[PDB]
Amino acid sequence: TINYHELETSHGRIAVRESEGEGAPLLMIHGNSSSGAIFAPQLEGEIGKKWRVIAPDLPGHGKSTDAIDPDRSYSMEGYADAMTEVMQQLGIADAVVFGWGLGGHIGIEMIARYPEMRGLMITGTPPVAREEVGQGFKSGPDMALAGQEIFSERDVESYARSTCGEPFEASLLDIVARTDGRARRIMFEKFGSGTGGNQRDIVAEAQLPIAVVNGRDEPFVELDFVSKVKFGNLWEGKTHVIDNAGHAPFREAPAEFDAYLARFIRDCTQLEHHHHH
Ligand SMILES: CCCCCC(=O)N[C@H]1CCOC1=O
Repeated sequence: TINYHELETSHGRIAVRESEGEGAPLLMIHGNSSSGAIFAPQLEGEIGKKWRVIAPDLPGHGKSTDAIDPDRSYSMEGYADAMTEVMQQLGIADAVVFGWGLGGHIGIEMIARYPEMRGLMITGTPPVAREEVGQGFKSGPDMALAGQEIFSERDVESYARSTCGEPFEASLLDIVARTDGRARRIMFEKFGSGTGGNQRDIVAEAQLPIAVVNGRDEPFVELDFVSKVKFGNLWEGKTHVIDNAGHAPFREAPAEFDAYLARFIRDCTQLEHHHHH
């Protein structure tokens, strides 16, 4: 019952999946070398049955084309531009946004570009200034692949297994193998070059509700660091941790993840929130 269609955008042709839900819209943004197909549990499950879930593929990812201009598109801020253009074409100005990994960093960059965003949930994403990368992320061989252009077959498998967690499915290899490797290299370099907004300052100053939900056994993100990040309006007043999940709780522990996501959507769309400045 998923509505699949493609949009011609200034970045290239962007693939979009939409759930059947009549309720408030939720944009879900996938991570590095993934695709919106990863959000099957939300798209096809109870979240997507109630709310209008939109899960696009970033340029260079999934069923989208490679970027027309990699130098423009393949960066946290460039992806944020692309997603903002997608939402404009879909006529949706006030989505709640969920971002996974790279997708969470993209969501942070979207705050300035998508002013009627009703909330942002980030999973697998430490808001960090460029000089804080070592504090926010755990060092390791799979983390090292995040910025590597060319993946071998073994790289594809290792990266898919670590980023997606249990259960591994063969379809994941196809998603990761497709990714335009230039996107990994350029996005990583540009983060290091400080090309976009300072994410630490952005989340500290943002007035919209920001929710933080992670798997307890995160292999990429330093949860203690994340629990100390200053947020302007931290949803439910703390960062949340789900047992028996790692980098991808939305698929590893869907029931528990969906409880948080559903409640966040309810809060962001049913309660008053004020911008005092
Ligand atoms: C340069 C900092 C890391 C960039 C963000 C990133 O690539 N995060 C990956 C890690 C696992 O899944 C992702 O999307």
